[PDB]
Amino acid sequence: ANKQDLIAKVAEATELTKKDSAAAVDAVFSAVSSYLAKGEKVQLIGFGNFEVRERAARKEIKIKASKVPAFKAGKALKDAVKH
Amino acid sequence: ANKQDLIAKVAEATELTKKDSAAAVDAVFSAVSSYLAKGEKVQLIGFGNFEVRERAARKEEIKIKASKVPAFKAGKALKDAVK
Repeated sequence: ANKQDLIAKVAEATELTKKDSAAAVDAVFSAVSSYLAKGEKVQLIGFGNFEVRERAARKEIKIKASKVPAFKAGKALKDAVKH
Repeated sequence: ANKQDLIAKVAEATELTKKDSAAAVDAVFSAVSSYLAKGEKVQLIGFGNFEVRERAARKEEIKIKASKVPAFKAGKALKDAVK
């Protein structure tokens, strides 16, 4: 699925217009991105948590340190996917 | 930041009332969960991809079956935003 498919599902679920649904989807992921870029934790009860984690440089090949925007799924999501 | 903060961002960014914004945010994450539960990837350009990955099977000898788990792979825009 893609963003436009998500938008269509949101519209169908809420009966909001596709136009409002699209603005809402874009605002959600813009907001998560911005909070992560500010180095905040994003906790979404019933879904999971986004947080930037540091990955150390590794060592012929050398990988530099990185800041990885990472996701930890909640139990509700892990359960649904596994079943 | 948490779900309530995202809802505030949605209402601020969109035409939507606070109650409609909350419905919209919940519908977004319910939709993502519904796709992953079905085993379908969710690709969001300019944010990242939600995927379903294998958990390794492991080891009277006994085998714990391989499982499916949710995963997130940040996109280039998000990674650059964080770094």
